[PDB]
Amino acid sequence: HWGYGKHNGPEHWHKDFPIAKGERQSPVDIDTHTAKYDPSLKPLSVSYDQATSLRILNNGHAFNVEFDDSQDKAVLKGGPLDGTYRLIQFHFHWGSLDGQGSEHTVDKKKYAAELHLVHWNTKYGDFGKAVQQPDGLAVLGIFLKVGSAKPGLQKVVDVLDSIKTKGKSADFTNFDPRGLLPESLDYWTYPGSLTTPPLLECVTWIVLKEPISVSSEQVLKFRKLNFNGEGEPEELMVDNWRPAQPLKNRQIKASFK
Ligand SMILES: On1ccc(C(F)(F)F)cc1=S
Ligand SMILES: [Zn+2]
Repeated sequence: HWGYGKHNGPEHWHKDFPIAKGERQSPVDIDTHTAKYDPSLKPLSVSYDQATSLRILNNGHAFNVEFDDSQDKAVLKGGPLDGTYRLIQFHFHWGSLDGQGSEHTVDKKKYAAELHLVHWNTKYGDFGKAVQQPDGLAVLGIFLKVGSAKPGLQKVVDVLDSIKTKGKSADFTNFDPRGLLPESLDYWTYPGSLTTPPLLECVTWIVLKEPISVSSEQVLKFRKLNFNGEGEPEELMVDNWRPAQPLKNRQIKASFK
C-alpha cells in the first residue's frame, strides 16, 4: 500500500490515486515574490478556547491528535473562508534531518517539519460528506524550525513513546492546540488537496508565514516513531512529506503586505 519509501512513495501514488496528477494538488512552493497581497482577505479567526482533544493515534504514516468535533467547539473562520470549519485533528510531516521535512516550501526553502490542523466545513454535516466537496476542508499549515523548544508541544512529544508503532493509540485529553500557534496569523492561501492519499481536492490551504521554533530534542523524538507495526522490522517514521507539485492554473494570495 502507499507510503514514503522507494517503492511506494510519492512518485508511485498516481497509479492508485490518479488525482495525484490533478489540477489542484498539494503541497506547492510558495514563491513570495509572486504571491500577490489580497486586501479583500479577512483576518483569520482561530477559536480554539473550547477545543476538546480526545486521543493520539499512530496511523502508520504520521500521528493524529484527534478532537471531539460533535459540537462547534474549535473553529476556523474568516481569512479566505466562507462559513465555519470545525477542527477534527492535527498532525505533522517531518524529515530525517533538520534541513528537510516540510511539505510547502517558501522560495524553495524546506523547513524541518510542518503542522497541519485539519478542519471541515460544517455546511456539509460531517467530515465524510465534506471531503466530497471542493470547499469541504480548510487546513492551517504551520512550519517548524529547530531552535528554542516549544513548551506547548512537549505534552505531545512526551506521549510518543506510548504510540511508537502503527495502530497504537493513547488517551490524549485536555490538550490545548493554542500552544502550537506562532504570534502572527499572516498567511498565504491557495486551493489544493490532501497531501496524502487519497489526495482529495477539497482543501483551502492557509499557510502561516511565521514558523514556530521547536528544539532539536523535540524533533528527534518525532523521528523515533515507527511506520511499522508492533513486532515488525523497525522503519523509522521520518521523511513523511510529499514534495512540491506543479502550481498549474492557480494563484497564491498573501494576507499581508
Ligand atoms: O496529511 N494529511 C492527512 C490526512 C488529512 C485529512 F484531511 F484527511 F484529514 C489531511 C492531511 S494534510
Ligand atoms: Zn498533512
